[PDB]
Amino acid sequence: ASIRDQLHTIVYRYPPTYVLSSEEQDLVWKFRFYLSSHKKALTKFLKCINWKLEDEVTQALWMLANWAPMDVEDALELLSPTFTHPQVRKYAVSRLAQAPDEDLLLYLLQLVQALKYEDPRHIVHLHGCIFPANLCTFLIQRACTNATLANYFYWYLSIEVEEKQDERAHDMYAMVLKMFLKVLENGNFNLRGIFYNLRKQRRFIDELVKLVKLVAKEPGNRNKKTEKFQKLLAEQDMFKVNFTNFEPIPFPLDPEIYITKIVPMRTSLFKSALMPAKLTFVTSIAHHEYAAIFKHGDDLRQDQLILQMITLMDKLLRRENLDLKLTPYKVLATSSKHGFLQYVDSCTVAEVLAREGNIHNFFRKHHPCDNGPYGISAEVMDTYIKSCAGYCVITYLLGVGDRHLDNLLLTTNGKLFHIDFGYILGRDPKPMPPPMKLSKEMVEAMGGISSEHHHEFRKQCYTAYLHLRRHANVMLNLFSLMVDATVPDIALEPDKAVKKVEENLQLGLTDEEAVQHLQSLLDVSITAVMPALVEQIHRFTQYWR
Amino acid sequence: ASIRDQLHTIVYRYPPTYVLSSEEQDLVWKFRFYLSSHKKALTKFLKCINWKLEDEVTQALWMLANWAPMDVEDALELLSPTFTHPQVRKYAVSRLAQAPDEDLLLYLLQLVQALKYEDPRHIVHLHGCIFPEANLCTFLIQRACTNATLANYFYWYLSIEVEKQDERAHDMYAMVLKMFLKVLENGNFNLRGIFYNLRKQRRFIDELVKLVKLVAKEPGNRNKKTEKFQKLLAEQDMFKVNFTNFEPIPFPLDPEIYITKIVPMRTSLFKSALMPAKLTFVTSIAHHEYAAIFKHGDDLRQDQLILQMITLMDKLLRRENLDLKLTPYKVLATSSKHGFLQYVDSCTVAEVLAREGNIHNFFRKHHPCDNGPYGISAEVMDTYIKSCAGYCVITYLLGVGDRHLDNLLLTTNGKLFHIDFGYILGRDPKPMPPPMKLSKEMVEAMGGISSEHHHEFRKQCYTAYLHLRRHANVMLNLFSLMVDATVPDIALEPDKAVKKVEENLQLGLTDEEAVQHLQSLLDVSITAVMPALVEQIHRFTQYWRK
Ligand SMILES: CC(=O)/N=c1/[nH]c(C)c(-c2ccc(Cl)c(S(=O)(=O)NCCO)c2)s1
Ligand SMILES: CC(=O)/N=c1/[nH]c(C)c(-c2ccc(Cl)c(S(=O)(=O)NCCO)c2)s1
Repeated sequence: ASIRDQLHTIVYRYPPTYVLSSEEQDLVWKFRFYLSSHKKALTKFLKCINWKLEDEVTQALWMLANWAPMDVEDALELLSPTFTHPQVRKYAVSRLAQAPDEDLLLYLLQLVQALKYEDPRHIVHLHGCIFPANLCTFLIQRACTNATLANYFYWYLSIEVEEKQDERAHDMYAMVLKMFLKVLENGNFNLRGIFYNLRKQRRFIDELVKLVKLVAKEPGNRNKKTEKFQKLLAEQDMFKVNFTNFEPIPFPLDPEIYITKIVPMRTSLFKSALMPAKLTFVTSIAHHEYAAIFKHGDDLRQDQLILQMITLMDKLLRRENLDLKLTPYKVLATSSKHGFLQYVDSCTVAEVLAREGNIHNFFRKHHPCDNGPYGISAEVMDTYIKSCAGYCVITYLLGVGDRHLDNLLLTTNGKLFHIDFGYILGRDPKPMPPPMKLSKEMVEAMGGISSEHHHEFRKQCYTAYLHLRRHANVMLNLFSLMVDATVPDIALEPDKAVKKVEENLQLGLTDEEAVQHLQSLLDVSITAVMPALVEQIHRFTQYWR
Repeated sequence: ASIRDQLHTIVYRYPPTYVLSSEEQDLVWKFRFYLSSHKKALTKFLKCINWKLEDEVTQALWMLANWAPMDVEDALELLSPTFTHPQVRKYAVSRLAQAPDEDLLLYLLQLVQALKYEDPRHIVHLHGCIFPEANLCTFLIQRACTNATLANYFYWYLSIEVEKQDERAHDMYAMVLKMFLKVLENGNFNLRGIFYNLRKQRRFIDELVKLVKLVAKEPGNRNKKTEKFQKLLAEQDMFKVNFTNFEPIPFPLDPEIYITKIVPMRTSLFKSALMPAKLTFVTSIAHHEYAAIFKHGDDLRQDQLILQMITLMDKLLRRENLDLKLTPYKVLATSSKHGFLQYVDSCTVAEVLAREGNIHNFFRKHHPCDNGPYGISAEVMDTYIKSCAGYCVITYLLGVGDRHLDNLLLTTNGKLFHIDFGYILGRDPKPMPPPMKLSKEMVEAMGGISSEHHHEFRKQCYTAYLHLRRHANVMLNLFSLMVDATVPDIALEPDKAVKKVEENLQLGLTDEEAVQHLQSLLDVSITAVMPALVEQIHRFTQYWRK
């Protein structure tokens, strides 16, 4: 038949979390031998057979080895806690190895979570071998090959190692890190090198933290505190590291860039309540400054997960040839309670309005074109619309709550981005989120409800939503892996978190239905936002008396 | 060939009238000549060439004469004021000749309008032909005499037109009626029969007009006026025509039915200030009784156009097989300020809501089923949903205004329909009309926005819309012929009227987009109507403030 081919298509090439496939799976089995169309199919096949029969397992194992090779994302699904079997786990690891380093890095965070699911005895044995294949051996081998990987891997392990089930995973992660440092210490010249560099980073942060704690103890309003901060950095050999000069250190935030000194005067502290510094650094090359922020008191693991998410979505959209000019900025955590964040030069939307009446005035000031469209250079408008679309959709998919003018920022080229992703998957302090988050001023920024640009924005949202809908599996698989993740919003209900993103993605609906649905959310949110729209609705209510 | 075809196929199918692509028109020519396969192409083809000079015009007629024959609708487009040329009008009329009588019956209003479009010389020649001293007017006459129902309608449309460039058009209309009547008198027996029938009808109408004038005269309250009315009916010789019995006349509002007499005891009178009367008539056969309304206040030319449009749309939908179970009651205007309306048994919603707290109760009273989706039988519920769907869509395209709960009535059966059309094409006494018209109570009748019936209802509107979009052209041509019509609402911005319906049609949108647009309109209308949805909006507005 031909109908048969299509019912199968819905099943192998639609949803990954679905345990849905039920008996149809048995039907899948028959075609399975004749045609394993694709990799997507392999992931689906694996789900149905395993537990019941040893002989059935033998046939499946042979089937998997023969099978057309799976794509990496599916590999993540395999590393998931759902699949117990060692051979499938090994196969999943083989898939990862084949993948290029940069892609391997993007996932890395999940791979560390994945570590929890890999059997403990592999890890105890490996330890046994080092003191008086399996994935953890794989992560260490790969981590050693590449310095940047070594660096993130080290930072992720260390975040886990500091102070019920916490005990089992902590001992195990601790085991992993000790092994990693010991492999580097022995390794050769390049590995020894990696080890020294980390030693340096660790030392630098500790002193940086010490200085920060002194600043907090010292009393004053922010400015008095900041002046004090400037003074400490300039103070030579109060600290183990001298902040005005040091030996070059690959930035922990970015491993690629060494730093030299810090400039005491260029350091500010932020308006936000928990006060984080901007710092500047010089860099090893040509003296170029870098800045990052550094944050005194918060666990950023949540922020890093969301940013990875935004980075990933952006990568996917870009291959599709959609650039929404999203800015994913680097975060890392250090310890829980400190990290860095990349600094983007921007003005907070609230600052822009306070300081320039409206967004347009501010853009116009930076990029005047007499000729169009708002007396603002066309490209800036374009980037602003695109950033807006990218963010509504991503904020919506990732269920990001708690946005405000302090929260959004702008750039001088136009882009908008978000910040401070403390509320995730629809947690909001408030009782009633709008489903889509657009400030009145942002809508006005587009020249109101009826403008060419507003239409461009909605068109753009639908397209972006549709593309993400298509590339579901990867995000769902990364979330599947973040169940026991120690990200607070996920921690409230582990299970519901994966389900929530799936619900937002709206995979059930047909494409025409999904666009209509999205349109509906945008519309309620925008009507609520505009006052003219609200008075007009009152008028319609009134019309029936 | 390959890529040039798609743009061809788009232009023939997609726009109803286009200024655009004048260079495109000249581009089509080269490949127009050759394809010449399908008729809808022909319509677009004629448009370009005539502004273009004369020697190509004669070539185009050979092209025209040969081209695959048009469907009737495209021809109403050619009778347009837009195309002046005489040979095409022959072609258009030959096209009309082909139409079965029922189709001509539908387009009649528009055809009488098409008379306003020249040539006067055609009328005067025919006048000179029957007086002391095929082609359009002749066609209409010859056609009218062929069939009696056709003749009736033709008479009443002519009749109303005759009762600084308007006077000359009036005068022309007058000649056409007198000719039509003289043809009937000189007629073989059947014509004479039709003629005698028309006379009977008028004599009758005028006696009833007098009677109404006498009932209107009294200062006494409405209840006192009904009583007076009944008495005027019960006494014969009061009028040249006696109302308690007369020789069977074919009902003027519906030609087929014959009426013996009005029944006086059953006569009732309506609430509106200008005070309409409801009359029961006796049919000639089997003592069937037919109810009608006769209205003394205003010309129903507006109301009748709308009902034509509704009937038209219904037919299209049902031809795509969408019984949205509309109820297009018949309307005829006798003259400006008197009319007849098919009465259909109905309870106004406002009435239904006082009589019953809710619409569900009402429906439940008339068709219970314990297993029913609600207390109600499933068929009633489905029909109600459909009727709503049809009516929102139609109201939206038509920019019908003034809807209130007295304006829309409900049948025991469940069909919902709107009755009154004072305000049209977005004219509304009120300043900000909802784009879609739903009573809050109508939505509740669907079981609310989460309820599935509501979802089905919405699905129904979208498809109704999609289909109607497809037969865009027939409506457009009709309205283009109604430009000089004398409906008050067209008259204020007569040129702009057609454009207003065209905006409602959103022809520019692709189908997915169209639906989206309509969805937006539904949404606003419903949210305004529901107090819970406004509350939600209210909390949302609260979010950004602080
Ligand atoms: C002027 C300016 O604020 N430039 C910045 N570019 C970026 C990426 C900033 C940033 C990123 C993350 C965080 Cl967590 C912060 S924060 O100011 O430390 N917390 C804000 C809570 O409302 C600030 S701030
Ligand atoms: C109201 C009722 O019970 N049955 C009816 N069925 C029909 C088609 C009605 C109708 C149609 C057109 C008009 Cl114009 C009217 S009307 O009641 O005469 N005009 C309303 C306010 O002045 C009533 S009324």
